[PDB]
Amino acid sequence: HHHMGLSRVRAVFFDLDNTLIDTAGASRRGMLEVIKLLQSKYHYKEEAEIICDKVQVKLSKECFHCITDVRTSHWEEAIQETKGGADNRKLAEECYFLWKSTRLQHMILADDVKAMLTELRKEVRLLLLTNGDRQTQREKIEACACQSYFDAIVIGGEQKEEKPAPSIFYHCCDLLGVQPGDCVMVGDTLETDIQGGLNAGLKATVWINKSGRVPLTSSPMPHYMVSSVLELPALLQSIDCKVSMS
Ligand SMILES: [Cl-]
Ligand code: NA
Repeated sequence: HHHMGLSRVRAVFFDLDNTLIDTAGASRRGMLEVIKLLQSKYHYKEEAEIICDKVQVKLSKECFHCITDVRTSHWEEAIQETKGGADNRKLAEECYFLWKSTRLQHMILADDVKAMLTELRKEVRLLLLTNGDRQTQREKIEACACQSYFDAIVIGGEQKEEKPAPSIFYHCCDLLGVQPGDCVMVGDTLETDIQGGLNAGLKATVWINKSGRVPLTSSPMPHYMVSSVLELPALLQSIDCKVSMS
């Protein structure tokens, strides 16, 4: 009956945010543009940063479920908490849409990532697996124009559950006509991407960790850790050489 053999990767699932695009940095540039607006146009002082930081936290505390309203309100609340006064929706909308336009303008696929994705697609299925609200993620995808690189795109806000729930990963596999055991997840977040891949029994999880710092407490343990998605082909190539029982 049984024998040694190889088992090639058939599909790679990629995060979008902070994996393929610099969401973190694009977002800092947005906040810098809002600070510039508030300081020059509205003569804010160090309050400008306080407000932006407040909104960063508020953003980070959103729950998975009308995003423009929600996000404009973050701004409204943050301005009111800092500056007092009645609600200022027009200033909040100015800030919000400036943060939003700026960050989207700065979301781009690097040329070397384009070339890597193009090359990889010859050999494996590529799927974009991205958590977040449908509108927001779609706007990101359109801004960095990455749709043409992927066999499929799955957005968590369009599904019953998102990462790390294993169901979304099984949906990805079904879309591609592959098994979880054939798929590699690549992403920069332990609690969603990595745990999610572990939950779903994926062939491997690859943690993108630019800094290289590892946590000190219990956490999901990825199979691999790399600085950049550009290190992925070698890993895949090496996975494709691993011997296991038939
Ligand atoms: Cl976001
Ligand atoms: Na991410």
